[PDB]
Amino acid sequence: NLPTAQEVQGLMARFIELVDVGDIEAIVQMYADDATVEDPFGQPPIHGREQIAAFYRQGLKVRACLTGPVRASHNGCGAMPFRVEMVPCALDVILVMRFDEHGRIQTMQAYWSEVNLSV
Amino acid sequence: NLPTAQEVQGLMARFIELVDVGDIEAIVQMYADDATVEDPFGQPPIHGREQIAAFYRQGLKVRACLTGPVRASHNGCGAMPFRVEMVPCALDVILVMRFDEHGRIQTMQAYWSEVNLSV
Repeated sequence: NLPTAQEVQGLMARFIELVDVGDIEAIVQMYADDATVEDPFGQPPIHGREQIAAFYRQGLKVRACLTGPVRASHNGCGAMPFRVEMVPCALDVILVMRFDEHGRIQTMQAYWSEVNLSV
Repeated sequence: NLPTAQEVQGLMARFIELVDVGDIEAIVQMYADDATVEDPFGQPPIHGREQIAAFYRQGLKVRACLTGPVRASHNGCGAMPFRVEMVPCALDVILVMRFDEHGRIQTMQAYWSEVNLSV
């Protein structure tokens, strides 16, 4: 059901793993069929697995890793810091995710902008 | 006015500084007079400087520091990872803040729970 704190840490860390290897399909499957995503938060929310899949396929020679432990709540929520290394540029990002009673991402917000870009 | 990305990084980092030295008053002043706070996110939102002041005075022998750079958006939003060290326990936390046109925290959400506790 709704992921407990420990379960959030697990799903979210796994997410970074998926993004890291670039397994698009596995990514999309982690999301609820109608999940929404704002990455970067504020411009603009995409909806559903088809658009999410297009988004990730669009983004993924890319590597990502946790730069801190996953922070989790008890109401199916979580946040985590991580970094993606593309091109020789690097991007620090923090994601906030809300899971549903099925353990799948309902919403995800990515926080970052040029100020978190390096190279 | 509304803090630009760079300005968010500055205000938020400063916030950690304030929490670190324990300057309660300075903390409260960073918040808007009617700001709300959920720390930990989900149990339950407090409102206004009087309650916020009581909250911080309640929480603050305490030290805190950034464990990663501040992630900022362009719509007055931001998130940052940090750690607080009390008792010999440690707590990893991620905060998300929204600032107003006056550069003061309108809302703040703290993400963490026992799973982020150490000692």
